[PDB]
Amino acid sequence: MTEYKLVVVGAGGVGKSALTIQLIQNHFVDEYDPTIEDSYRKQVVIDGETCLLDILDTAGQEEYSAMRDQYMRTGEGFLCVFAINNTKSFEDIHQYREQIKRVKDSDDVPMVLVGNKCDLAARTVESRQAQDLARSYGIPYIETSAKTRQGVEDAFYTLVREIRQH
Ligand SMILES: Nc1nc2c(ncn2[C@@H]2O[C@H](COP(=O)(O)OP(=O)(O)NP(=O)(O)O)[C@@H](O)[C@H]2O)c(=O)[nH]1
Ligand SMILES: [Ca+2]
Ligand SMILES: [Ca+2]
Ligand SMILES: [Mg+2]
Ligand SMILES: [Mg+2]
Repeated sequence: MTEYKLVVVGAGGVGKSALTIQLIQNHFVDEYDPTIEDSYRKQVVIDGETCLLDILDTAGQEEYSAMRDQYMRTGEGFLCVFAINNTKSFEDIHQYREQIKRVKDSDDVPMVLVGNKCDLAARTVESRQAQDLARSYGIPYIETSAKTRQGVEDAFYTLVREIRQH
């Protein structure tokens, strides 16, 4: 019936769960409960097509990342998330993309680079820097706030649109 399997990856605390929950459930999770591996499913219309989104929300914490690779293996597209006030999370993106390519055994995997927490003012990653990283990967860069919902739908729907280009 047209199902897209989306996987959200990135460092601990960047807002993977908050983004996914904002998308699927329309509220902001203020507290920080580290994730192991969670999944969500939602039927949505995207560009006139009724489809099923299966979204896997993965662990960013090393301690909780036990079998992440096995969950990533099934994904059709990946949201690579960093936080714009967390320079290390941005620098980590390289490692997530490499892990994705490893598990998919391919150098051509649909992805979108996401800079989250754009509502926050302690920015240490400038838009241009992230744009350049995404350009080097040949993927879109989109900024989001799980708190205000800005860009949230756009990031996930953009990933669906990347998968359709595959
Ligand atoms: N201001 C603001 N806070 C955010 C945003 N997204 C997430 N947060 C906050 O950041 C914290 C971590 O969010 P969370 O979604 O749990 O991060 P995670 O990437 O899923 N963590 P983990 O990898 O451990 O599962 C929470 O306190 C959450 O409210 C955002 O866009 N803006
Ligand atoms: Ca809340
Ligand atoms: Ca492999
Ligand atoms: Mg989480
Ligand atoms: Mg700088």
